[PDB]
Formats: sequence, C-alpha cells, structure tokens
Amino acid sequence: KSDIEIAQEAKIEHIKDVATKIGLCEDDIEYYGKYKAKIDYNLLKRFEDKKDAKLILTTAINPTPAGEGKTTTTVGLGDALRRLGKNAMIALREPSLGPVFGIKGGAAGGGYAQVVPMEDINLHFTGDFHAIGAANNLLAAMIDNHIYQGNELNIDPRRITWKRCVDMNDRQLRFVVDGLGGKANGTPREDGYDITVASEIMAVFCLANDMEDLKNRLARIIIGYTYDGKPVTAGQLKAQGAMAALLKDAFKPNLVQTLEGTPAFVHGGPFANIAHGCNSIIATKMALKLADYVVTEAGFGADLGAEKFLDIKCRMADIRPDAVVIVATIRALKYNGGVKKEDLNQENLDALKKGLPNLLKHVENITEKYGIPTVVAINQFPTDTERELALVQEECNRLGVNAVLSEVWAKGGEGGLELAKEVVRIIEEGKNNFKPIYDLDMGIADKITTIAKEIYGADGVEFAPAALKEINTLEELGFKNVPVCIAKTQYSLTDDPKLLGRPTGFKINVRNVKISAGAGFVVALTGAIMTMPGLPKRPAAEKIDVDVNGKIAGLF
Amino acid sequence: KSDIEIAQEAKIEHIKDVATKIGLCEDDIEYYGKYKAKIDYNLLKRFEDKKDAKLILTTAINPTPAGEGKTTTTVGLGDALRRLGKNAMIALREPSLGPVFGIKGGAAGGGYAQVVPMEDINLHFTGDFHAIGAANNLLAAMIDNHIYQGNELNIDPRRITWKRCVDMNDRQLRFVVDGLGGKANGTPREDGYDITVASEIMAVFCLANDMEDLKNRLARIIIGYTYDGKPVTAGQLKAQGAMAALLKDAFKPNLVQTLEGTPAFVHGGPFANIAHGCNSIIATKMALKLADYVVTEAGFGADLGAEKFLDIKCRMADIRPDAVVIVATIRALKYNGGVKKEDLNQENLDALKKGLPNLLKHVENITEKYGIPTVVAINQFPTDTERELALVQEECNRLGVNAVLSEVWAKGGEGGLELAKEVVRIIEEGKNNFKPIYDLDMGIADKITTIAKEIYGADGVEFAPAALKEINTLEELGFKNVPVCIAKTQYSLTDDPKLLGRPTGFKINVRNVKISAGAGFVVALTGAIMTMPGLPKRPAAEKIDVDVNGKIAGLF
Ligand SMILES: [K+]
Ligand SMILES: [K+]
Ligand SMILES: [K+]
Ligand SMILES: [K+]
Repeated sequence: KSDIEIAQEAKIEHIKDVATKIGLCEDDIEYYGKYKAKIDYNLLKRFEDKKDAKLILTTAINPTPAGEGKTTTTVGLGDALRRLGKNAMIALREPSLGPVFGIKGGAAGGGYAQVVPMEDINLHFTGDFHAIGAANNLLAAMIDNHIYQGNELNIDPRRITWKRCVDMNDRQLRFVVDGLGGKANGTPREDGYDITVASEIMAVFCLANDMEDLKNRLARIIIGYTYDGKPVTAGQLKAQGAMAALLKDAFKPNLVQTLEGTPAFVHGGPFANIAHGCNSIIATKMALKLADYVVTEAGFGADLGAEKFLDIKCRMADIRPDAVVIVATIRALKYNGGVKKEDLNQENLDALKKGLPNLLKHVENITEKYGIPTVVAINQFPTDTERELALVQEECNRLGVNAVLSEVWAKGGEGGLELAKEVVRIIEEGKNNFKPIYDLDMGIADKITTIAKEIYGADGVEFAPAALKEINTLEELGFKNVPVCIAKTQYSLTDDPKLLGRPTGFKINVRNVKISAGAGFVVALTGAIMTMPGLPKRPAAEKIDVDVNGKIAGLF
Repeated sequence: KSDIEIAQEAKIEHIKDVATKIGLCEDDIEYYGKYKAKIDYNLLKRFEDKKDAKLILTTAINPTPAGEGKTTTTVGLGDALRRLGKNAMIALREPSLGPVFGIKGGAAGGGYAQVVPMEDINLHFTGDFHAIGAANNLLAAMIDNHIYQGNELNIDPRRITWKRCVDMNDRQLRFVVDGLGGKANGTPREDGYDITVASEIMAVFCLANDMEDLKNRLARIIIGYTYDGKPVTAGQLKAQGAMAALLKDAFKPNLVQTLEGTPAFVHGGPFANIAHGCNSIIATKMALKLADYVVTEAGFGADLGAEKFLDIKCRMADIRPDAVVIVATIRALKYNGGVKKEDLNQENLDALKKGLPNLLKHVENITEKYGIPTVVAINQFPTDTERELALVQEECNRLGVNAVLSEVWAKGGEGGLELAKEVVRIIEEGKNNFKPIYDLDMGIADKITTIAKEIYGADGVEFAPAALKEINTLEELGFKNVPVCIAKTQYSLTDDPKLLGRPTGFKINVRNVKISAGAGFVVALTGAIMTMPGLPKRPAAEKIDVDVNGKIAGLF
C-alpha cells in the first residue's frame, strides 16, 4: 500500500543480473552489497563509435501543491519500455542526505514506479556526496592555509567566494565568522556553509565528460579575488589533483534497479535554479552507449530543468534528445486556473480552461522553439472526469501533440505501456529539428533576454546596475561565450511565484550575475536563494530508529 | 622498494577467500569491491557462548623521533602465527582522511608487513568516518534547531560543549562564531570544529558492545548545560535513533588482509590521549569469536595505549588479554640515554643501559602491575651490534621476560616466526593474573593518582583548583564509577616531554577534568590539546594527482 511496504515486499534481482541486461561484464562492475554497483567510467572510451541510444527527457509543467513529481513517470516509462521488449534504462539524480532528517524523505518515484534499495539511496548510498563534500572542504582549507602561510597570491580574505559545505539541514552555518582565537588559529573572515548539493563541486561533478575534463574544470574554479580584484583559481592553489583524487571512485556511476528490474543509474544531484538540475553527464553518456533507450529527467518544470538540460547539458555532453515527455495533471492545471488546494477534487472546465495555457506554453516551447518530438503524460487521478481529460487532449492536438493517460503509480510498467508506445512512435515518426535556443557566441545579457522572452514568455529583462556591471566584468575576464543558468522560482514562468497559468505583459528582474568557472556557466540571480535549508520544530530525525537487525525505521 | 611499490606489486587474494579462513560464507560478508567487505555485527550474537580467541596486545616503549613499530609488528606477528599453522587474524584502526592531504598518506604497517588495499584505507575506505562525522554534525544541527525553535530544554547556548567536525586539517575552524545573519538564520554563539576522529562519536562507536549499547551510549552524551547548570543530553534531543541509523552500516567491521593474506579488521580510530587509542570493541570481540588467535594494538606507548586498552577497553568489552608484546629498538633506547638524533648509528652501550629503564618500566608494568605474560620485540636494524642486543636480552631476562629479534619489516611473516613461537609459549606456560590497576568503585582523583603512581612511576598528582571542583561536580552528577583517560604527552612517562628514560621524583599536573558520558570515561587534562591539526606550508595535496585513467599518484 505505502511506498516502503511495496519496496520492502518486492522480489528484487541481484545487480549482476541487472548489469547483464545492458551488456556489462562482471569485470566492469564493483559491488556495494548485492543490490548496488559502481561502473568504471573508463569503458566509455571503448564505445566511442557505438552511437547514442534514443534519449527521452522527462520534464513537467511548473510544480504545484496538487501533485505531482515527474520521477514516477521516468521510472514507469523505463519499465513500460522493457515490457514492450525494448532494451531501456533510466538515469536519475541521487537525493541529498540533509532533508531526510528534516522532512522524512521519500521514494525515487513512488508506488509501483520506484527505484531500490530506497533505504540506501536516502542515506549514504555509495558515498558520492561525502566525496563531493570532502573535495569542497579540502579546497576551503587550502584557501585559508595559503593565506595563513604567507599569501603569495595576494587573496583578499574578504573576497573569497568559495564556501564550506555539509550535507545537513543546518541554518546555524549559513553565516559564520571563522579563523578566530588569535594568529595561531587562522585569519578572521566572514564565511558560510551551503548544503553539499549546492557546492560548485557538484555542478562540476555532474558536467564533467571524463576524469581529464573533471580535473580541468576543478582547476578552473574561481575561489575568490585578490586585493586588486583579480580572480584566483583552485589551479593556482594546486588543489585540482587532490580534489579529483577524492572524486575518483565517486565519479563512477551507480547501478541500481527499478521494482521491475529495469537498469537505473543514480548519480549526482545539483539544484535546478543556481545549477542545471540534471544527473551526471558521465552517467547519461554511459547509459547512452550501454542501452537502446534511455529515460532521464531534469528538476522542476520545463521552464527551468528542461531549458537547462537542452541549453547547457546537451551541448556540453554533445548529446541530442529524441523525445520529451511533459508530465502534468488535471488538478495542477485547475490550480493554475485559480482553484484552491482544498477544492481540487471537484470538476471545473472553466478553471481548467484558464490554467491549461501553462501546459500549452511548455508543449509549445519544446515542439516549436526547440524542435523536439513531444508527448504529454497525464497522471491519472480518481477525481478526473472525461470532459476534463478530453479538453486537455483537445488543446494538445491543436499544437499537434498527443496527451496520453498514465497509471504508472498504481499499475507500474503496465500503466505506462500506452505512453511508451506513443514515445516510440514520435521517435520513429515525429520530426526532430533540435537546437539550443541561443548560440554560445551571443552576449550574456542577450542570452538571458532570449531565455526570458522565448521560454518564460517575458516582454524582456530588467537588469539592475550591479548586474550590468558584473556582466561587463565577466565578459572582460573572458566568459562571454558560456551558457546561462537563470535562478528563479519554480512555481511560475515569471520570477514572481504568485503569477500562475500563462502570464503576459511581464519582465524578469535580474539583480546579480555570478560565474561558476568550473561548471562553465553564468548564474543570473532574480530573488533570494536558499542554499542551506533548516530543520523544522519536529525533525523527522526524532522518529528515525534502528535496534535488532537494523532495520532502520521512521525514514519514510 | 617503497611501501606503495610493495603493496602495488603484491599478489592479493579475493576477500571471499580471506573470509573463508575465519569461517565466513558470502551470505555473511558484504562486498565493497573485490578486496574489501563489511561483516554484520549481528553475526556476533549467534557465537554467544563460544570461547574467546587468544588475545594478543601489541604495544611499545615511548615513541621517539627515531621510529619503533608498532603496526608492522602487529601485522607481521599475525602473518607469523598463520605460518605456524595457527588460525590468526588482526584488528587495527582506520587512519584519518585529513592528515593525508597535509603530510601524505602512510602504510597500515610497513615494508613486508602491511595491510591492503593501502590506497582505499588512506582515503574513504568503506565510508565509516563520513558516517561518524554525519552523526556528529546531525547532533550539532539538532542542538541549534531545538534552541532556535523554542528551547524548551532551556539550553544556555554559551554552555554548549558539543562541537562540529570535519575530516580535514583545517585550523580556520578551530574557533568560530556561527548563527549570524539575524533571527531568520540562527542564534549567535561561539563554536568550533574538531577533526572527525576526535569527536566523542568516534569513542562511542569504538566502545559500543552492540547496536543496543551504541544507541544507549549516544543518548547518554552530554551536549552542554542549561542556564542553571544542568546537563542536557542527546537523548533529550531525541537524536540517538537518527545517529544510530547513520552509523548502522559503519558499525559493521571492515574485513581486509595483509600482504600474505592474513585476515584483518580495520575499524574505528580514536586518539590515544583524549581517548583510548584502540580499534572498535565490535571488531575485537567479533575477531575473538571467528579466530583462535587475535593480534591487536593500542596507540602510542604502553603508558598510554596499553594502559587504556587494559583499564578501559577490556572491562567494557569483557575481554582478557592472554599475551602482550612490547615493541622497541636499540636506537630508541639509546635516544632515551641522551644520544642525539644524528649519532644513533654508532654503538654506545653506556647510553643503551642509561635509556634501557624506559623499556624495563613498561615490562615491569605489564608483568607485575597487570600480571600478563610478556615478550619484548626488538625490531632489527643493520647498525645494531651483537653486544647491544645481548645487554637488552640480559636485562629483560632479569625480569623473567625474553627479548626476541623481529625482522618483520624486511622479511615479512618469515621475520616474525621466532616472536610468534615465544608468544604461543608464554600463552601456554606463563602465569596470567590479569586485573585492571584500579577498581571502578574508587574515586576519580584516586583513579588518576593510581595510574600516575603505578604506570608512570609518579610521586603523585597535583590537581589544580579547577580540576578539584570539576571532579566533585562530576561525582555529584553520578560519574564517580567510570574509568579515567589521562591526556598527556606520548614522548615521556611524565607529562614533561623532555624527561626521557625512567624519570623519578616527579608529579603530574592535572589542570582540568571533563566527562565523555557517551564514551563512559572521564578525561584528565595535563597540557594543551590539539583537536584540529593544520596544513603545512606545502601541503601533500599539491602533489596528489590523477591521470586520464583515474590512477591516483603522489598520495605516498
Ligand atoms: K543520499
Ligand atoms: K566569503
Ligand atoms: K581513511
Ligand atoms: K561552545
């Protein structure tokens, strides 16, 4: 009935047998128990000529309180594809350790569309996030040590942008002063902690093509500035070698499985606002060699995660999407029309009509702006009536797109058969003219404007004076030709979370612009950003427990 | 040939095949690749009424700038016992991650007496220290959250004794102020970081009998005090279940091997000054059920590690040592006699006899105070003369103990055959009257006095006023009947590191006394303690590197 019940009651295959389904020898894998394995990244060099699998991006409409979660569809579509005899696998992100102790934690997907072992994935898993945190904190220690030991690079300690990290929900570490207790114990400065997944190490980890590229990106990281305002890099500190060493094992993608034994890579986990919201390039590229179909996803709605998957990841990974699945629900669209959280169980075509343009804007963006075959996945809910479901299908058909019902949550891979059938159809029959919505040689401001106008539907962008200054400085430093990562709210196409549906007559306000040199993109900031979540009054930690066997209870 | 070259060239068995030597099937072990495995701690409870293996404690004379073992002897002796057809295994500590990036990694042992894989052990290994850190930092976050959300327990944030941690040599975190940035972001307070291995979680982890005992020790931890001076525990914050959950897999002992395939547990790693300097109780007790002989060790010289192994660990684990090996070198003895670091290669029987009393005191302690069969191990060195060796043997025999030559560094197991014979002999023939040198009934000050008097050969102890008040306070809080852990210099029997040989007519100055309630012992402080070491001018990290293939270089 519950997710954990279904997970712990399911009969699961040994990971070797899962690895066999994607043509991996037992010399290619390293066991972490019977149900987890790391796959060596060096084998990707052997498949240099094999040609990529069909790539299916699961995205969604702007998230709402009604549902939803697109991962059940990602898992389900992978399960359904294998039930139709296709050699398919999936690539997901790994979840952060911190929130599990705040707000319980949950399944990668849910119902009969999950990945397992759930307990391991929601704790240490294979240790990647620890390795990522250790790299981040080595760099922090080496920055301060260099200053402490003489400061030949002339780093202004007040201008260190690099932050420490920990994978806990600890608001107490948001703003600190460290290096206190006299000259024997450091150099006093203002500092702060991000949760590990927010570190630039994570974005670099997830965007590296190979171990060589990983080290190059690490060296490229800008940790701060000199007294005269010159960037100082991790390479100047000779830190990249040691950081790569700490990430040697972690960089190997993790093989797990769905409930129905579909191979699954769970690897990496950056944010979808201040970063790109996708799982590792190494895992995606490796999955594209070892299978015939690959279903992956990007965080939040298609205005953020998909936009960044297509305009950042695809171009850095040199991969091309063959299909997009835009997940949605009737309830969510009624919410976009004006219906209150409590009143969503009642039929309302007029609200559905008013809030449906949110989906249509997304469907329009993928088909018309990006030029990719698209299908809409409607997750079934008891409340839904035929009239409601028909209007969605009707409006999607006006854009030349099918809206298929999905019951992957209740019925697993069977519930995704019709979706899977349609996905295969649009791959074979649908026209694909994919290209990123902007060219790399465009100016940073123009790129931010392009995404704002083309994807969000804005009249334009209002840059603050500080933003304009920062852009000029970044272009002066030689970063004009990198992609753009806009940090804004997920709940609306605009930068105002209240404006639901398909807002018009609006502009985006960019307050600041900051480079992530390792990641290789510029972050454009709109509102306030949370990089370190806190715990609630009654943390879920209080009800987590162990004893005989262990047997960890209270996680879910 | 360097240590890393020996380890890299050695032909090593599959851990399955190592495990079978101590009666373990694949269903008992949990792989971490081909060469590492975790063994379930619950396995111990079905060997309930099996008789314990022969327990051998490897210890040493006081450390010197020269060298002396100690681990090489522990590893080589295990190898030697197996060569004699005995079912022997070893238990060692895991090294901290931080120091590796400052002053390079080191072999678990040395020469031809190593434990492998060396690289993995000097990095993340099986992830235990990350888990231990996560538990520590979860508790920190829960303390601050509780205060932040209302502080029903009435914790005075200025009297929080619990510290955050990280496994990096970062002096910048020794003294901090956190909780800044206004009321949305915490409560301002003074704070600090320990290196992870100094966390009390490490001591609790290492002293827990089982999961039930682990959870009870965790809940028992005092994290600070209320505004009216009452202790506040992790139990009251309801964090023990969550911390236990983080430590579930970590608490399972790690199985690895020596170069000659001798089974080896590597588990836990606390300091030998502010803690007891032994590997985990769970690994030792579990080794005692799976083998016929178990060789283990404690940090620093017998005045520290052995004292704490015998007076703290043994009583808590309910184990009895059968033999003790005191490792020593001629050069180290001559250094105790006043010879300089540079002039040790020349023969000097005058200095040898002058510094021999250090060894004689340790031999006297183990044989007369503790009443355990003892053998002295002399690690061979080319410059040692026959007359020097003869003097040491004569003096040892004067106290009814043999000094056996050990060549385990150069010759491996073969070099320790003669030691193993003598170890087997003193077990069967030697009179064993083992008892700790103090009963738990005794008061805290008397317990401290007894150790100084008996083990260090002190005239007594000068307790500072603060120490006297702290001892009384603790006894009133109900901590009178707990063991005592004296933090002092390792280089001398006294608290003055300059005083070599066998000093007489001295007293130990105890400035403070602090409780580790989870660990279940009291810490007596003499001098200054470093719980967070710094990086040097040119960190080893600078020469650590990875190539295109992911091969790590420069770690050693
Ligand atoms: K995790
Ligand atoms: K800063
Ligand atoms: K380690
Ligand atoms: K404090």
